[PDB]
Amino acid sequence: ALPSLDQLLKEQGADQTLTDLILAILDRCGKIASALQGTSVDKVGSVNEFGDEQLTVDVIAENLLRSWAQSSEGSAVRAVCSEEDIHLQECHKNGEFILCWDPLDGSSIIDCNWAVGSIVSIWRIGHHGVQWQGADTLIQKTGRQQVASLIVVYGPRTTGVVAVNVDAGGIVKEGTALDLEMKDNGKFICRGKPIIKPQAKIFSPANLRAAQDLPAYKQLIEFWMEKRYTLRYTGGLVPDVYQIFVKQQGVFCNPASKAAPAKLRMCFEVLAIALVVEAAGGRTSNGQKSLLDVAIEHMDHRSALCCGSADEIKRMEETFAALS
Amino acid sequence: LPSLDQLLKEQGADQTLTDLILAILDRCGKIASALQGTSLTVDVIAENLLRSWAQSSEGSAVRAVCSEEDIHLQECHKNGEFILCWDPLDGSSIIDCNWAVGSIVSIWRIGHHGVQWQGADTLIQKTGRQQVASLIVVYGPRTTGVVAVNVDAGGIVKEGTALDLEMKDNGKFICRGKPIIKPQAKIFSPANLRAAQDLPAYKQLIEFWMEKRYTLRYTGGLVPDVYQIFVKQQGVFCNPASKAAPAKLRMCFEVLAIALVVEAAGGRTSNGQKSLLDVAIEHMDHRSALCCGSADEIKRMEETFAALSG
Repeated sequence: ALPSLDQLLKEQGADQTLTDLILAILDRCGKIASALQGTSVDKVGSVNEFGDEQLTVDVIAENLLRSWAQSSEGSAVRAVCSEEDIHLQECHKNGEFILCWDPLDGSSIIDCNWAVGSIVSIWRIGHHGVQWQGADTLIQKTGRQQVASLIVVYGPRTTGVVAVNVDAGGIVKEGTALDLEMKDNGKFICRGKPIIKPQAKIFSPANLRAAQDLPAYKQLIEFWMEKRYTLRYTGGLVPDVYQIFVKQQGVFCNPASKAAPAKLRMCFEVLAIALVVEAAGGRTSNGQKSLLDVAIEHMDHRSALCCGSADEIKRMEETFAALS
Repeated sequence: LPSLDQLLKEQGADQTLTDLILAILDRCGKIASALQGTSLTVDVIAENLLRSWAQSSEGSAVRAVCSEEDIHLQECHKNGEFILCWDPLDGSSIIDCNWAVGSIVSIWRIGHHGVQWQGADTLIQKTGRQQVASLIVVYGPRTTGVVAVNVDAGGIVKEGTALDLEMKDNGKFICRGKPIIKPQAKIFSPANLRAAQDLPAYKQLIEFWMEKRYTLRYTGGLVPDVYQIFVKQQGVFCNPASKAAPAKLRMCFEVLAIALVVEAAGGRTSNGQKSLLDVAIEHMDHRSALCCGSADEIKRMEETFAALSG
């Protein structure tokens, strides 16, 4: 859409305060894009929970977002937390927003120079029943209580998706997700409003090993191959779901099995993704319900996530129910 | 740290080949910029950057060129030495998704490895062992690549001579290491997956990789899909041919260049029966299966394709 991103966000119901916050966050993501382009792969000397060597770029990315939140330019931010420190850290006593982010997602593929990304979940005190309660402010909240979310993909260019959720009843309307592109001067524009079609041609099977002790997942994967669906799976969560918006079709799956439990984080990855997906008319599921309606049990809460084309999310639930 | 100029010379390149590689890499730098500041489509912009350079006085060392867009060998400079065959911008089905994409360049040299100028048919019946060099470039958050030089008599590629590259100031690259692809793999990257549906051996190999919990990494972009093998120093990429899903990868523009860099890093390559460096070019549009990476998985693939042939 040719109108400015500022105008489009306001048309989606964001006030100037939320609009400015989103634009400021995107600007920090633009700075992460620059850091990635000029920083070599240099190990810090410590592996993450998956065993992936953390790089200097991960710390730089975290610091770019955290330093901004703590600065006077981030005065609207009450508190933040991240995958590297999951506990709320106060930034500004009079700020309104709580931010939960994954500063640089794709630790197993960043060295390969594959596309990676960032994820930001945005909550607002006094909105959707979210009141400041210190450290446990987000406990028992659901994704439907976020006021906005966004993902940013760092590839040959910088792109992303953002959605606003300001309806008092939490109604998320199809066609409210905004596809973004950063101009090389750092300014973001909106290229369109993606609508994820109910039918899919692409499949993206994450946590593939779970199929070995989860028959339903093994059978869905076999089915997708038998029907000649196109395989597209980079191992980076943000790029793997961003493709669904661009192609306006596709299914991403990351189910949980006894042997291969869910590793995706509710607060730093899943809830943000669920909002942008459902704003584009896609469906999400943990096998039972939408990821906008699953309460946060703890800040480290992990969850399965399947998302994308409605018919495939339904096929997944039906197949998991039938087998068995 | 040693310059790329120094490193290329260490691998056997003379100043002329060194300068050619640096010029090609510089043009790839400009393709990186085109991708960063553009939305003519970028694949057309990339083709034009390489073509215009080759045709200019700056490209005087280039005798002739051809590409995916125009596979016919076209003479640029009568006194040039090199023949270039390139894939300007590869990854058409994923570029819109802002996923990593790449370029591939195969380099031949008149008077070297028995390649003499024969006009349009200069490369007919030539094999990949007759290339003097090749390179791949990956456009992602950074711009990286791999280059190998093949200047020893007989064209028998030495392990540990591939140079992993990273761009700093636009168009200028440094070497980030000399990858050695281990014989054992953890990652599998199954291209042309639909071929498995009428190629039992491929289906069974994929099932095996899944059952043994190999890690799936498959972007759909040829260049990034093979580049990971160099970075991780392990992995297997497969793009086989079946009757219903034939080989689409082009020998002259994709396959031979990749085969040289992989073998220079100690990996193996195969079309199901032999190295892609030993398959004669039958036609400029010649297509071929390509499997490459960790030696043990290439061995597994060849043995399975034989046993489960149907």
